[PDB]
Amino acid sequence: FFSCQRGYKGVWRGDGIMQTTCPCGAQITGHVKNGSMRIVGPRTCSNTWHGTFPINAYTTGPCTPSPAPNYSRALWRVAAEEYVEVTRVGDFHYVTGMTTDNVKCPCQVPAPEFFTEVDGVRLHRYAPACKPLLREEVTFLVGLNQYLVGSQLPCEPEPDVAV
Amino acid sequence: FFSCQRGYKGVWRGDGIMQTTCPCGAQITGHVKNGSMRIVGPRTCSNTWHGTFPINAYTTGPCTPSPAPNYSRALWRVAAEEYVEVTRVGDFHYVTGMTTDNVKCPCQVPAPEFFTEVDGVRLHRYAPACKPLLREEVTFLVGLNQYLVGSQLPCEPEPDVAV
Ligand SMILES: [Zn+2]
Ligand SMILES: [Zn+2]
Repeated sequence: FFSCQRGYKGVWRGDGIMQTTCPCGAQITGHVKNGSMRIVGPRTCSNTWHGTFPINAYTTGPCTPSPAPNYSRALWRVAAEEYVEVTRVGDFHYVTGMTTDNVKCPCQVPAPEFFTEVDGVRLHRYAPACKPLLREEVTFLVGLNQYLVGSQLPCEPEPDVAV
Repeated sequence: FFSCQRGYKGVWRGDGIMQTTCPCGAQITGHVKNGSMRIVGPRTCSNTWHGTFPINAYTTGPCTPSPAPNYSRALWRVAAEEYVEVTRVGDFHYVTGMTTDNVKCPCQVPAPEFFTEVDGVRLHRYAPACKPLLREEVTFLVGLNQYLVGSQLPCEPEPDVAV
């Protein structure tokens, strides 16, 4: 079969029993109580050993992923098949990449749970493949304004010169 | 729907037609002439846009991946289902992680093609699931000698500090 999917491990919102299937074919069960998920799976799957849960189109359950705000990068789906990469520096966020040049984009990042992917871990059951990320000489649209790649999001207060 | 696997892109040894399948379901064909690969795949698969080839148990064909030596890290299968992580610094290699404590390991690294994984890109058609990498207070073996995780391979000239 295929290699195992890099699973998610962190706080979950709402309790219950989560179900999913890893690309290696293994079925993984996550019992969520008080925000913590206990993993049950085959010794054959990597997620079992890491105590992680691979979120797929195969994932089932009532609980929701609740990622920590201190990620490095995230994949943000700003259209049905288009993404933008969000790089985090301290309290600020910068659009460091885009699947297409001139993609429209919101002026504020959402909560981590709204990202399709965070530091390599998928969080959504629905995720279109991600075309190559364009990180230079391209721009994104926030309303009617244009911003060169690498620009922090428009509605974010600029970092003062305190160092 | 599963995420696309990160595919290999680089020199191959031996010419012929390579065939494989991405976890996303896409069939991918790689045409190799003079160690170079032309990719034929669906616009729906990430490997198609990157012009990469996902090596799996579903991989078929006469060619062998021929990775570059300037890699940073790599998974080295040193048992049926055990791994050691290799980090490279210049011309030196260090066992920077392991699947289970006290794994017997060779004294020097092989050509990159013998690594199950190189910088997150699978190279082997056969790759058991990799358990969490123990990177602290654990040791590995080389013949009859024990080494603390982090030490460079015994059969390599040990450089001076500050070098
Ligand atoms: Zn698995
Ligand atoms: Zn694919």
